[PDB]
Amino acid sequence: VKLAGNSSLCPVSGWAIYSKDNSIRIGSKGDVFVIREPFISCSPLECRTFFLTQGALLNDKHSNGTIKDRSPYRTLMSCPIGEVPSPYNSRFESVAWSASACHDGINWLTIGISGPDNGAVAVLKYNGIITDTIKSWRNNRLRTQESECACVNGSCFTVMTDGPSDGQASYKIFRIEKGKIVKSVEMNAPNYHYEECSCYPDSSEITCVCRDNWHGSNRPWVSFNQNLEYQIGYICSGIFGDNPRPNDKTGSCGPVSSNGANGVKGFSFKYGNGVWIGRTKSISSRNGFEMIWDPNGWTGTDNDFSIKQDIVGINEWSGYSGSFVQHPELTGLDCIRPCFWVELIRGRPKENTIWTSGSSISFCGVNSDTVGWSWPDGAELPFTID
Amino acid sequence: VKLAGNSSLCPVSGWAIYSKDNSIRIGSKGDVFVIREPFISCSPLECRTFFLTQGALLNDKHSNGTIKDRSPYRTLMSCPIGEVPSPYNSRFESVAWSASACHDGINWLTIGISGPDNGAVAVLKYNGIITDTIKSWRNNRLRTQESECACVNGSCFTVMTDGPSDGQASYKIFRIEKGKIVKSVEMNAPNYHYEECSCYPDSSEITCVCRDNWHGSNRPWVSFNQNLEYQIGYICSGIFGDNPRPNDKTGSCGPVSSNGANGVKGFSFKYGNGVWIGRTKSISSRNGFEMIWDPNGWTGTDNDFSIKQDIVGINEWSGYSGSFVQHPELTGLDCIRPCFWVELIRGRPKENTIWTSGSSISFCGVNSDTVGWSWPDGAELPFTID
Amino acid sequence: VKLAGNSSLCPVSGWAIYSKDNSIRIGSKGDVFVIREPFISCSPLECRTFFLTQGALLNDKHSNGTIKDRSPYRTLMSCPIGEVPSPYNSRFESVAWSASACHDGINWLTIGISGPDNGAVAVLKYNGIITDTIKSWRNNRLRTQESECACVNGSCFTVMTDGPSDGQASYKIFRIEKGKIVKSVEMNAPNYHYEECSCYPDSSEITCVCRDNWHGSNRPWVSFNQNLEYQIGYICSGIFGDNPRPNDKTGSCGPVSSNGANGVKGFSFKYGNGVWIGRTKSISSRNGFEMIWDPNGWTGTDNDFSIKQDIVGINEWSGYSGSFVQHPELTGLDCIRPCFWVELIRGRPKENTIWTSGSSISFCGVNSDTVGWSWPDGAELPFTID
Amino acid sequence: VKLAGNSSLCPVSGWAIYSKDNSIRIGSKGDVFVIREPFISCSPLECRTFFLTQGALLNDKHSNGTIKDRSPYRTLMSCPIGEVPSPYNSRFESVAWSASACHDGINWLTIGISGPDNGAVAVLKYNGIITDTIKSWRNNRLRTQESECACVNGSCFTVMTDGPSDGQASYKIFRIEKGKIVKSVEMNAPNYHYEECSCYPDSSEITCVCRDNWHGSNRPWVSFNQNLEYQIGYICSGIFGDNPRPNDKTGSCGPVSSNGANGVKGFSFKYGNGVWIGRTKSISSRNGFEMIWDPNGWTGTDNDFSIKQDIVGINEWSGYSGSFVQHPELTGLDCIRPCFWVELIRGRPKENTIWTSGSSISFCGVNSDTVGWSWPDGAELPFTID
Ligand SMILES: CC(=O)N[C@H]1[C@H]([C@H](O)[C@H](O)CO)OC(C(=O)O)=C[C@@H]1NC(=N)N
Ligand SMILES: CC(=O)N[C@H]1[C@H]([C@H](O)[C@H](O)CO)OC(C(=O)O)=C[C@@H]1NC(=N)N
Ligand SMILES: CC(=O)N[C@H]1[C@H]([C@H](O)[C@H](O)CO)OC(C(=O)O)=C[C@@H]1NC(=N)N
Ligand SMILES: CC(=O)N[C@H]1[C@H]([C@H](O)[C@H](O)CO)OC(C(=O)O)=C[C@@H]1NC(=N)N
Ligand SMILES: *[C@@H]1O[C@H](CO)[C@@H](O)[C@H](O)[C@H]1NC(C)=O
Ligand SMILES: *[C@@H]1O[C@H](CO)[C@@H](O)[C@H](O)[C@H]1NC(C)=O
Ligand SMILES: *[C@@H]1O[C@H](CO)[C@@H](O)[C@H](O)[C@H]1NC(C)=O
Ligand SMILES: *[C@@H]1O[C@H](CO)[C@@H](O)[C@H](O)[C@H]1NC(C)=O
Ligand SMILES: *[C@@H]1O[C@H](CO)[C@@H](O)[C@H](O)[C@H]1NC(C)=O
Ligand SMILES: *[C@@H]1O[C@H](CO)[C@@H](O)[C@H](O)[C@H]1NC(C)=O
Ligand SMILES: *[C@@H]1O[C@H](CO)[C@@H](O)[C@H](O)[C@H]1NC(C)=O
Ligand SMILES: *[C@@H]1O[C@H](CO)[C@@H](O)[C@H](O)[C@H]1NC(C)=O
Ligand SMILES: *[C@H]1O[C@H](CO)[C@@H](O)[C@H](O)[C@H]1NC(C)=O
Ligand SMILES: *[C@H]1O[C@H](CO)[C@@H](O)[C@H](O)[C@H]1NC(C)=O
Ligand SMILES: *[C@H]1O[C@H](CO)[C@@H](O)[C@H](O)[C@H]1NC(C)=O
Ligand SMILES: *[C@H]1O[C@H](CO)[C@@H](O)[C@H](O)[C@H]1NC(C)=O
Ligand SMILES: [Ca+2]
Ligand SMILES: [Ca+2]
Ligand SMILES: [Ca+2]
Ligand SMILES: [Ca+2]
Repeated sequence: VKLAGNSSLCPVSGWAIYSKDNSIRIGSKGDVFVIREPFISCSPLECRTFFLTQGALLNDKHSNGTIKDRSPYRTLMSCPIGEVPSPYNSRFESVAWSASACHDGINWLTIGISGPDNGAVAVLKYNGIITDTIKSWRNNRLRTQESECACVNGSCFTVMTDGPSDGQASYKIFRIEKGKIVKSVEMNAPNYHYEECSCYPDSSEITCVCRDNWHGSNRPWVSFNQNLEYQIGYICSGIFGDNPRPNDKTGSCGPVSSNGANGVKGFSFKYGNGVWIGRTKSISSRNGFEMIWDPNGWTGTDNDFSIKQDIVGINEWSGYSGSFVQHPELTGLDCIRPCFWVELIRGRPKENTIWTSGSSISFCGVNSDTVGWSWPDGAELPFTID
Repeated sequence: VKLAGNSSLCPVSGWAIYSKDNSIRIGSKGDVFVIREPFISCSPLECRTFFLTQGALLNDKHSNGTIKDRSPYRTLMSCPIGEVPSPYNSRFESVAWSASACHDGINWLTIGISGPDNGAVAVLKYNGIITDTIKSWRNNRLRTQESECACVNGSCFTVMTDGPSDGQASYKIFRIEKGKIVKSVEMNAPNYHYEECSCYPDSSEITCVCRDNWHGSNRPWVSFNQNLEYQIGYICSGIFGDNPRPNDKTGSCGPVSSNGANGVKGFSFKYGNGVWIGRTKSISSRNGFEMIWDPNGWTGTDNDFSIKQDIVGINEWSGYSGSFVQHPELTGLDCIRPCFWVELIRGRPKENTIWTSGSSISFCGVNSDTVGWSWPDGAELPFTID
Repeated sequence: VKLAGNSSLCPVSGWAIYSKDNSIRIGSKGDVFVIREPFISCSPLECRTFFLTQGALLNDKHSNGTIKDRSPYRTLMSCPIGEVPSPYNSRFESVAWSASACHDGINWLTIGISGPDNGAVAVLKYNGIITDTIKSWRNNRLRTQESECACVNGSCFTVMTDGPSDGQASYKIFRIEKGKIVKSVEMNAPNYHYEECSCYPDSSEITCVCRDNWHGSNRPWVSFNQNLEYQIGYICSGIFGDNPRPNDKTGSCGPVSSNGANGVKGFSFKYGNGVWIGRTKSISSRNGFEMIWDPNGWTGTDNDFSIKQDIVGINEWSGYSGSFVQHPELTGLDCIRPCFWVELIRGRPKENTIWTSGSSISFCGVNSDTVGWSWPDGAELPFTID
Repeated sequence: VKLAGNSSLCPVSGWAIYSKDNSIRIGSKGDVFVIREPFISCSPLECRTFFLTQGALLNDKHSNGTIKDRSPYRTLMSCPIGEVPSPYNSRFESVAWSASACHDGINWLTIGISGPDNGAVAVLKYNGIITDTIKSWRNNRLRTQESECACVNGSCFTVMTDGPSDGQASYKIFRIEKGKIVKSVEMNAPNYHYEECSCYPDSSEITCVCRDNWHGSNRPWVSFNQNLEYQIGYICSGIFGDNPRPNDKTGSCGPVSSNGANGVKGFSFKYGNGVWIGRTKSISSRNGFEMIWDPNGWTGTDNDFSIKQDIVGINEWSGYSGSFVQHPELTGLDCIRPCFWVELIRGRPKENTIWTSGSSISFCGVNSDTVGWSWPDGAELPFTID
């Protein structure tokens, strides 16, 4: 049966640890894929870990130069949550160097972008069967969420970006039914920059928190209903969400130009005028991670918060993060549960190796007692292959 | 429920990438079978990758001399599409150095040919249970499709060849029900040569595009109905389909003797008087791959085409190719979807190794935007074992 | 359907061997997790082996320093009984350095304790979904059974400990329904010490046999009904159950202070005034294992027994042991079958390696002919990595 | 539904190849169990390969001294037919150095014998749950079929042996229902020797062809009905079935004392007064294998045959062989199909290695065209570990 998506988000006071795979530690001897850009998505029965492979195993010579973002060898694959991405336990999804996946209640939807940087094609699959296609319309690295898409009342929604990563680009919202695109709208967003959106369903509508790689150290957001009537803006909080970023001063409801160039994929959960910000602890590199509750952060511009929860220590490597949700028809709850994952990147450019990969931790939002701690990657680099 | 097979082929303007396994790259460290002659076939539930193993793993000493075509150690096995052929994730099918497989809607049919070159026996299995047998009738390397068989209204059809590979041989069409041969007809084809046919269902009838190893650089074809009433001929197009071949001149509706000796397994889709030819880019070796749409290529002899789509680059290794189809009762579409796979051969005779193996890419025919690119094997030879 | 848990324990005269995984022997070359604290639990369909990983494989550098009890890399995972804990065949359960699991008849309940030693959090999952949480209330290493919990008429029960391991601590019994804590009671037990309880259902009530790490070489027990009305005491037998321990003299119904400090996790089955004691053969280290039937051992203090069955030889390594049960709705029997497992620890501190791990054997209680023997670990240390 | 077992054996003129695993060749690099005594058994859904592990992998140090027959580390495990016995794809069955397994139509029955040579215990499991037990009654290596048991109308039947292997021993037939022994009869067989019986169902009755290790180069047989009313005798054929054996002279209906000491496990199918003998090609060692049809071999004593089919070449290693059957409710046929497997032993005592193991081939009896050939093991010894 289709996921309704009409209920609100569950009240959350803390984040309980859900999964840890230990990919790089196990990959030291085991047959584990060299991956990056992992994300979690749930069906009514199970939650799966999606990831973009480099078509190579850890501690093997083919992992050479895997800092490279896009190649013909990259494939989207999935394994059960908390397990290592192995050739022996992973399910093939698509050929992709950029990806998105979600379950509507009946079947899996996957989106796999492959091809040249000037003509990339998104291949849409519903239950493993190709159902539609989208070509790059700006001929400049067609790219998508790198996290799960959002589904409401039988439709699934995604955001795609085409154009430069250091200037004004083109941003489109898609409405997809049974793997077929039924509607799409280009966003009227001058001076905005949307990339790698973390989108979640809330009260029959979708909220995406994205990455401004152009000139924003705070995060851009986009909200829309099923007809794709959207709103745009930035998170106003003085507690900035991207990386790199400045120190916490007064925030802006437009793009914070200071330390605005570059970025990292992230997420945030809106609760009225308040926001749950997940961010790196460091302001200059991808190190550490923390959940922060700013009761006025979504619309207000000050740098105040009432809750901080440690996830990864200041001196430990982190990386990508993203939102996922668990629906009522999975949990039995009457609200939509917010969860998140964190990618822990190891290797290049920061470490003296020939390779780049990442493992994953995940947390779910509860309304009971929790604790801050550091759950780092734990691998001892360099490897035999280095 | 049985596959009907009464509908036409879906209109196709381009080919979207469906799967890539990265077998040789992963096999560098992982436990991956040394294979050749892979093919894809689909049930109403899933698509599987079939392959002929050499009974040995990559980067192991037992892969020595695996350029050899036929041995007692070769077995037909299958794994899910896009996954690596591993001993830990593959299903055993038959003991075979030549194979064919297809799903009638209810159960899998596999055909496995093993035995001596002068008395080979095809073992037919329906749902894993031996249901029939065929002995070599010319005592000269009984061989079959190396791709999937075609099924229409509860029957499945195959083509087998017995005799020389550089002269006139014997060619038989088989009709199989629930694993048992109910009818067979020898083809009256003097001056023709049929080997390794790629067969597909279309409007309650079967079209096979095969390999003329004798004296044909263009491809032979055979069409038949359920009663095995057949027609024979060659693809008339001036864009020649086999490898090795000449340059593109005026074609013939008989065998093109020029560069006619030897060959490679291939496929083609008939659309009225038009043909979708898949072929190597090189004319002298198994390198590159491209899809070409000749609107008049099936019956006309000129060398004109209106669409060319790149699949594998001119300098990159390719190999075998074959057709597969997805039926309406799998896709939900009202037509039969044409797809294809490409084997990418690495090692002997062209490379300085002790072994020979191949990985696989696959594409499905869509009527929306697509792109040409190169999706090569990607392995760095020689291996530690060499 | 829910497990009733109203029937008695089956009469047992001997213990038949149920499973042996050979983890360390296979882990010498294979990809097997470095584990400790394994336990078995059964659903109405299957029995599974639960275990706490160190997030590393055997014979790999990441197994360095795995004598360490608690880390952020430890995860609770399960595989089918008798199989090796491998990344390729194991199911992820929780992030935990202390664990408990049980099936109520409908779904799995897992309890995973992770976090700092002064703020640890137990994460409760029902069918893989977080359903509740418990924080450390003494801020001193919140710890649980390391064996399966007990379930009766739709509820599941566990025991947790918080405080010192060489003095008076705090002990709580929990009643859990569908993953949610519905009732909890702190035990009024001055001069008692409860740790790592082996709990089993018997006649709609629960009996736990635990570990007194403080000052007891005999084992403490706690019995309770569904409303958590409990009784406390020690096993009176002169045949002492813990390790280290003294020689067999007259026992006490209170804690036997002699050789009382430290300990090991164990189990015992009450049959009226009689007890089935499972214990190490050695009195100073974790070596050997034996089942002993003392017809008066539960309430009487003498050192007499009528049955002794050998399990592991005196010179062979053992370790943890625990109870598990098989219910009527699994076996078809009209009573609850008692079974047990034994962890066989190899490596540090007793062996010259960089690592510590354990394999597992298991036995079930039958009322027919059996035999004593030694089923040791069988691995030849040190390993290549040492 | 229960297997009826009332129908006759299918008429067989030849043997088509069913499976080949290539265990030792793949085990050279892959993680494959060191095994011996493999056998095949089928349920109404699938056929499985059962095998006795040594609790160690090939090309690992723990495979040292695996020529040893009985240890505490040996376990009975099963994997799907034609697949390699791997820790990642195998199901655990029992702890055993002697085994038997069969499916009654509803659930699997396994028999696992472990323990000391003077007190061994057979542990009976039905659907993975211990249901009964048998102790050694002669205190001299209690041993069983090493092949599948036979099932008729809801009961399953086995043969066990206790006593010396070079003199008169004790032989018992068991009738088992739902894992419980309901009847057993000791065979009145003075001057006979029964070991490692291959038993099959035929017309509501069971025929076992066994091994005379004492003084018989021809094979002993035992037939019985469901009430265990038995007949005993030897295969009269002048074509002797065991190994070692003499040359083919006139046979005896009693034990052929000439070259009678020692032996190997085998099988034979009775068809009236005729017999399908499977045997090694060599008369002094375990080399080669062949199927021979003697139309008068069961009751007549001459050395004539009308069909010989090659299976393994004279210079290639063989080993154990055994019968298996496929029932009507699996095949859809109205008769019981006879099949067989062959173990191909490699290593000690005949080869310069530290280990001993075996791979497996299997054939099923068809009434259509077949071929003789050699399907050897194919591994190149010694291994890196030697
Ligand atoms: C499609 C693509 O190449 N996306 C890039 C991403 C991107 O370049 C930035 O957002 C700027 O546009 O950068 C990063 C990154 O780690 O910052 C990795 C992503 N790699 C992959 N998704 N494979
Ligand atoms: C049955 C058999 O040996 N088929 C051969 C095939 C064949 O020799 C040619 O078509 C000429 O007859 O050649 C090739 C080839 O790569 O050209 C591989 C096939 N190998 C395997 N299918 N194993
Ligand atoms: C939670 C925790 O650290 N438990 C410890 C346990 C414990 O220290 C003693 O019972 C004393 O309190 O000791 C041992 C032990 O081998 O004795 C291992 C356990 N390790 C793990 N369960 N990981
Ligand atoms: C139970 C047992 O040890 N059975 C032995 C078997 C036996 O010794 C002979 O039949 C003589 O009694 O010999 C052989 C053999 O290869 O000849 C292997 C078997 N090994 C195993 N089944 N593990
Ligand atoms: C969710 O959908 C159901 C079924 O349509 C309906 O009962 C309910 O109103 C929706 N939830 C909310 C919170 O409106
Ligand atoms: C990686 O690639 C670089 C250059 O492409 C080369 O110099 C180096 O040797 C490679 N390293 C390995 C381990 O293959
Ligand atoms: C396919 O078979 C169905 C059922 O027999 C029938 O409705 C239809 O006519 C067939 N399709 C075509 C295109 O004729
Ligand atoms: C492969 O075989 C050839 C001859 O058969 C031999 O000379 C060579 O050493 C072998 N190579 C390996 C790696 O086993
Ligand atoms: C077990 O529960 C069933 C169903 O409620 C009941 O028949 C029975 O009384 C209980 N068993 C015992 C031993 O009381
Ligand atoms: C283990 O760690 C110690 C110190 O932490 C170090 O000296 C040693 O080299 C390590 N051993 C291995 C095999 O990594
Ligand atoms: C097999 O059993 C069925 C059902 O009892 C019966 O029809 C038949 O007589 C039996 N088969 C034979 C060959 O007697
Ligand atoms: C095997 O064992 C023997 C003696 O038990 C020993 O001499 C030899 O070194 C061992 N070999 C290996 C490879 O472990
Ligand atoms: C979509 O589903 C049903 C039927 O189309 C409709 O009643 C429901 O309100 C719609 N979902 C929404 C509005 O989210
Ligand atoms: C075969 O199936 C049915 C019943 O035999 C028949 O009606 C149908 O037309 C046949 N299939 C064809 C002609 O493709
Ligand atoms: C709990 O289950 C049912 C319904 O609540 C009740 O009848 C039964 O007696 C209770 N279980 C017990 C007392 O163990
Ligand atoms: C056993 O099964 C049924 C019911 O007990 C009986 O009718 C049948 O004849 C028996 N099976 C035999 C005789 O093989
Ligand atoms: Ca930015
Ligand atoms: Ca040719
Ligand atoms: Ca103690
Ligand atoms: Ca003999």
